[PDB]
Amino acid sequence: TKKQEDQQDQLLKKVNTYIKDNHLKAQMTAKRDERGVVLVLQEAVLFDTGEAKVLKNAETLLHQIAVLLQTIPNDIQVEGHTDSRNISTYRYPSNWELSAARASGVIQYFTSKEKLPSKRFIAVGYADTKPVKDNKTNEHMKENRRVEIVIKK
Amino acid sequence: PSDTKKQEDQQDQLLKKVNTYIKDNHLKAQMTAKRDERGVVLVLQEAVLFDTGEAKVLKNAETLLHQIAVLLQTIPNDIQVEGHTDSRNISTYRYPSNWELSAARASGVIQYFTSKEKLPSKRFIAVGYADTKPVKDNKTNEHMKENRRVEIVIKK
Repeated sequence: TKKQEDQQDQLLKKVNTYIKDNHLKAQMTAKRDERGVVLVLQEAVLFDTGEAKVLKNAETLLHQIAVLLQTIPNDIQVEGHTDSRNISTYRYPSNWELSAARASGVIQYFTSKEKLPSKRFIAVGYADTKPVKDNKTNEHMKENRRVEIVIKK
Repeated sequence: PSDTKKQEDQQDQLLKKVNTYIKDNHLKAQMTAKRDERGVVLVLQEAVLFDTGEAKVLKNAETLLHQIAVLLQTIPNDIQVEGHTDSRNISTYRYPSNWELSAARASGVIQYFTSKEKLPSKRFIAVGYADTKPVKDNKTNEHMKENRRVEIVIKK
């Protein structure tokens, strides 16, 4: 356990150096928690509101993330999170479906376009069950709309 | 030493209760149960829940899902619903890939549980595995059929 704090710090340092070197600080942030090292991407850099298709302009960002993931062996868990708003549609009848569609759409890009191996990935949808703070203000809901790319321990 | 055995014995009792529930309610043709390192797992082949390539829960399945919700109501565990496909690459306009179909199927089950059966949202996690976790492999049509499934994981 004492040596796995060192390797988690090494990885977080490597990810933060990659973000610096590639000038990605406005598009993503990285952190460390019990899951491992986590890249957080706000909804606006990947999708339109209430949609789960990866925007053409997000492809460069996901490519740069793929380049990083290609150099490490860890399994990758992509989590989708929504705010608590009801923006239901025919394609996404609830936040469960929307959050799971966003996670799986990111993974579809990583595996089908960037050719990272499917076996490294798990798609996870949390709907609105894991807010950053809450959904009591517009700013709090906006930060709840995110994808988290978890570089698993 | 007795702690490993204690936890494993408790998991044995949980699986026994689930199997007895399946038996007593005459559900053997629709679902099976097993356990592994994740916990105790209910397995539902896709045809008891969905039509082919779709993630809309069938009206037929509402009775089965209600009986499962009654079971889930009696235990406190977190519930992880996993969607699985076989390895055959099919797309569609709404589900461009097995990743999206598998996650939409897990999501659709949870949405039924939380909207229609009123189980609390915070108990659930939706998981999509595409074809990465076969029951055994994809070497035969019958193995591919059993791979198209939803697993409801009663987490440890």
